[PDB]
Amino acid sequence: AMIRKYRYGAPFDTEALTEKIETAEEAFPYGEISQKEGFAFTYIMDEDDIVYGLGESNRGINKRGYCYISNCTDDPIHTEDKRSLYGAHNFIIVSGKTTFGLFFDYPSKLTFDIGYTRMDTLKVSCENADLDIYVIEGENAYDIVKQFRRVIGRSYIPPKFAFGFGQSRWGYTTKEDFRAVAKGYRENHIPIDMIYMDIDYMQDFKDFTVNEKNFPDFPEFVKEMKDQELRLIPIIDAGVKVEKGYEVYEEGVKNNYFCKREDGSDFVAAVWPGDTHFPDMLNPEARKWFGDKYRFLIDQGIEGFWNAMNEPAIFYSSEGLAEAKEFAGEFAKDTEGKIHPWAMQAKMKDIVNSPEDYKRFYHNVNGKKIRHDKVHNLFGYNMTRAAGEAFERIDPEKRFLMFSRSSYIGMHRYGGIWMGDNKSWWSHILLNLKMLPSLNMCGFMYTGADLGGFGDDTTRDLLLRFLALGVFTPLMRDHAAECYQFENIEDFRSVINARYRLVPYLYSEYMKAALNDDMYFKPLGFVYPDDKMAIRVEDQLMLGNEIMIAPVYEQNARGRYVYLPEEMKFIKFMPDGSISEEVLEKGVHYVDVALNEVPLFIRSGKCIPVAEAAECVKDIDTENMQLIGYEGSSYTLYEDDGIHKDYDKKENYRVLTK
Amino acid sequence: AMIRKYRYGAPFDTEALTEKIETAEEAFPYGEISQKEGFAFTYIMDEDDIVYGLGESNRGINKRGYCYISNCTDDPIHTEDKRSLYGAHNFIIVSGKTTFGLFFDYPSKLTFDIGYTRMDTLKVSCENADLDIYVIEGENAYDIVKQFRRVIGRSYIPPKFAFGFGQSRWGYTTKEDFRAVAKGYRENHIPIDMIYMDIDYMQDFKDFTVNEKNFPDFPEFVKEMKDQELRLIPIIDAGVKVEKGYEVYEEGVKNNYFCKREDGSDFVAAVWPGDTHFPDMLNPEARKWFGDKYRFLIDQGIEGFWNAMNEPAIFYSSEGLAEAKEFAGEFAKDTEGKIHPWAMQAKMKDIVNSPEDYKRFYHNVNGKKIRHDKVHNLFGYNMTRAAGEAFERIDPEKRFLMFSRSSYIGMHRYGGIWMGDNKSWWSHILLNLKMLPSLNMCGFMYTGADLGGFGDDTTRDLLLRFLALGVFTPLMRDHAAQFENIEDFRSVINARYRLVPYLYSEYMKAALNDDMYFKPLGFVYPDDKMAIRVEDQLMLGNEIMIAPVYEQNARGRYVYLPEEMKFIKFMPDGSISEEVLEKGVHYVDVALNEVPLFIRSGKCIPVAEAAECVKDIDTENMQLIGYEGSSYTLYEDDGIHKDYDKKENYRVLTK
Repeated sequence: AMIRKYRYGAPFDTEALTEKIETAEEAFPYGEISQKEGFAFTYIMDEDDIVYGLGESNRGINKRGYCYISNCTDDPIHTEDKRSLYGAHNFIIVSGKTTFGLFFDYPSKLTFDIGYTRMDTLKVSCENADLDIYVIEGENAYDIVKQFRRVIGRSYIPPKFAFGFGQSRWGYTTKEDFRAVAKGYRENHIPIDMIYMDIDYMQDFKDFTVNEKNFPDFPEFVKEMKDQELRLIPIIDAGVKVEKGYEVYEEGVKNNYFCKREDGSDFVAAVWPGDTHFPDMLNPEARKWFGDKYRFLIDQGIEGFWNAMNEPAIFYSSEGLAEAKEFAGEFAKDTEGKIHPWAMQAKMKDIVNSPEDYKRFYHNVNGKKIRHDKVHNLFGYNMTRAAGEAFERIDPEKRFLMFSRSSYIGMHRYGGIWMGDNKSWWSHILLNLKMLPSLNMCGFMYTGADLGGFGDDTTRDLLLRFLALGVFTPLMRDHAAECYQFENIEDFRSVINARYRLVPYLYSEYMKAALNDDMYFKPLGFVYPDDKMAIRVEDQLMLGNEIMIAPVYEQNARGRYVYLPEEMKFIKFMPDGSISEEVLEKGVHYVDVALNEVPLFIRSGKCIPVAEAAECVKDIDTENMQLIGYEGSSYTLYEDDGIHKDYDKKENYRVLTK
Repeated sequence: AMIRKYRYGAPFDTEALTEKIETAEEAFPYGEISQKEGFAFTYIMDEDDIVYGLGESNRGINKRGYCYISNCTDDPIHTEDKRSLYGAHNFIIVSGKTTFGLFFDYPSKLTFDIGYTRMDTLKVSCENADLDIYVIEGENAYDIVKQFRRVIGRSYIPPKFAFGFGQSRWGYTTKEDFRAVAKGYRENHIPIDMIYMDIDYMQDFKDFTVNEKNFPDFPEFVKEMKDQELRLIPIIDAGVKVEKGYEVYEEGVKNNYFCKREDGSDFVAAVWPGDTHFPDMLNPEARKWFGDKYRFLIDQGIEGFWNAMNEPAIFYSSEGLAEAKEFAGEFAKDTEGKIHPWAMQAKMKDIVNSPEDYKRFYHNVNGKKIRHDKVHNLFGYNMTRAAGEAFERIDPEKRFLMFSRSSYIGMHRYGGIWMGDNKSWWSHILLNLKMLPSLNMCGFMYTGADLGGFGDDTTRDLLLRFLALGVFTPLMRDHAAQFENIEDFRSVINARYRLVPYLYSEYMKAALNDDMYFKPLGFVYPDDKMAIRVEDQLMLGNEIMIAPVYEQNARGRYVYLPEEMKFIKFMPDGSISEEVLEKGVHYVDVALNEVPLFIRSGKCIPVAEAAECVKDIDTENMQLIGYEGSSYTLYEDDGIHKDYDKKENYRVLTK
């Protein structure tokens, strides 16, 4: 009925959809198809149309006016003109006079030209006609989203402590390092629940090993942190150090579980341990094997993991180094002057994340050898899928905090996503704002962002406004790839206290959203669809059905412009400890927000619950909460033990009335 | 008692300011000075303090919360993290309770840590304690600016044709290309006045030559273009090609006009020609010899020039090239994996615009041999000085278009400044927006910006906004390194010409008054606590305020009106929409091909009819938009010469 599936060629099953829709046999109902140059789709948009989605992808919530290319890559520099971020979320709503949604179930290089070559023209293409095209009717954009949400399955749900706050640096290497963070926060009284561990804890960066020199009794140290409510969340990477003696290597080579070269040799890429191998994350039997190895950490009392470099990030193949060194040879000996620097420098960038490497290894998918580039956008998803499915087999009752980098629709069921990295800019505060609804639409709701940072290119004031946004993002971490190493820490504790008074509500909204296949964040145009101003707004988000966030994202700003499409109450989490309220009429306002003040808006006839600031998710008292909002309203607070897969019950639901 | 200079060590003479100020002998008034390591000045600033200044530098009108190093550099990428752009404009003003401006006259690397390390702390340090620090006192920040403007000497003025539109493409080579552009604009009646020639117009990139093959009768072709009111504005690079029998190479080598190595021989840098030398621009005689060279073109019909790669940019030195080749051949023989591919890649970056190479050559300042690094930030300035002084020595009564990349305060008296990288970002409309007040504080009034472009990445919408901004900027040009619905491009270029006479009058009034074109809102309305923080809007003249749209697919934008104002829009049909708005916050619809501006309580402005070149503009009978009963004093002159100080030049108009 409401969704149809138009199939071309022999599509590779991506297990995106948990609903098996059958192959509709009529002509494609929107625009022209052309298989002239591979495969192409061509909708002519009405001037008034808004394009929604593509999950994690550049630019605005309304995507018109630029190209975007589904292809999972590691740029570290996320500039206004890059075509490919980390995820490949192939789902867009054309919302205007004529309205529909289109998931493009394709695992390779998909190019979306949304009014870039020609401003009324929408053109999606790819090199091969082997893909499924799901077409989704609807009353409006939101409705189309909640349809798609139903068929991609339920979105992954995190343990409650994952809604706590989290610290990390890419440099912490000893017991002494982590201990400082602890001392740091706990002594100065800054709420925290998780500390992140980065590659340096690993035995020469080997996967599933801990440093035996700085961590001789690691499970004992894990207790020492857990005892203070400080769950360590270690990193895991796609590459496996080639090393004689090392088990994970030896088993992966013995048993044919690595991605191979065409002749059959285990392929070598080069990462943090240098010479790596990759798990063939599309061989179910290798997926199982890898997933199962996390048991080595879980057993030491680890309750959470994150995946990085699952693009897969390659620094250089064994092949690319050999041509590189050739060309440097030829360059060093040229005296006639015909190999200029820029071409030597260009071959250097060429060997990084090389399109020519991704055609040099293969996945063994139940009988078939399939060259990676054909299934490139599937590796991170399947790596994340290998972990989640191992959590079910290893401890089925308990939820683990899992979140990865590279992504694909279908992944949303096994962990979250962290929105990106590597420079500390103000434009990112807003770049990360506009990614959320799109991530929501494609089922990624447990997301959050990171402030890379060329040195300490991270100024006190950036960090505050940044944390101000994070307060609302289900994932909220500080990871320098501290609050207590600045001036006026009382300013940080305030922003972080605000997080913890909202943990009971934000969880309730996340849990409710996930269980019902609905949206945690929404653009304004989902909630106020018949207001032509509202629909064009790009820097304020609706969360659940109760509130509206408009973070400050300008440097040195002392407050920002807002439009309210209905009466709202203007709340400010104050440093002093109090909560200011002010009733604002529908429309255009300027609102004074201070670096140390965390802002939000309660809608007319609504209320949220607000706890007393606490120092960890365990010690939050969710009994006698104060009800902020409007003087009649009632709110439905979802709340569980927060550790187990136990969601359907009636004890969770509880109706609070202001 | 209004300005003081404090001298430390033995400060190089940079010819920044035209006024002599006597060395002061009392204490340093603000913060602390320290010679402990190099030189350092440290100020603890109030929570409310706004900091203005630094002309062409990063981020906002308020500098606070970041770091800025004056080190004229050529970076393709201009992201928020960059510390060095192209200018070395070392003027700052603290605007709070206590209020005072500083000019740090020092010619080398000068780091402004303006609340980046600690929020309360403004620290300004440098490596050799040999500099003048000028303190300007004053009531508002604005007076402190109007005072700095007096002592740095009057700004450059371009001929009036500069106030039209310019089109350009790097890669134009042949007559046929140019002819096309002429035809394009002229048959489709889009207004234009200048067609830029990038380095492809030369003969194997040789400074001061023309491609004898592509242009056999050059002055006749310059004449072809000028008869369509189209001045050619050719480019000139700092580097002079190394070539046997090359006329400017020959002269340069003989009588010792290039920068030399320490070993005593002429220093070699690779640029577009490959192996070049650098005219020693701090040496007064090479400046005369070099500047006089412009005569070549000026004698063919050319009436404006533009200088680039004048930091000076170095792709690599002969020394670098050898040390890199050295490293590769090792990388090439490594198997033990000790030389990593990122060391290789990193070594290749470093030999471009290299620190080591900037101290590899020297200058001959009147017989003293200074090492370039000690004065890096003046090179630009002086190359630009050389052509403008030459100009005075050819025809002191004719203005020549002149603009440069690099600069140091002082250059503002000689030409203007153009900003832009090779990228087309929405973020750059606001970046350039923010940049203009600050350049106007440092004398640089004739500035404009570029969508220097990643080539294909300029959409119709981004371009149409960029120009809508460029309408107001004195340099308006479309130089990308044909796009659909030409009828929207022309509407915007019309809005420009209709405003050319006001824009020009309000410009001339400023130039001659040691005053400001673009002012920040905090400068016109210093007691509005709200105004002093607006950054995305500007106060052109004393009549209007610009506030352009810089967000994609936006169909309007917020504004703050510090007082009551007329909301003027320049409609494509050619009409002008008009609406009164009260003091306070406002959303306003601005469609893609719409050009907006606000006119102030009891002010009005002159609006000409549509024209195609600046020459054919009916200024004698113009309409007045604005408020009934108000008066605008209009400046006009012949636009070509230096008959400024005349009272017939002004004419009061009344709406």
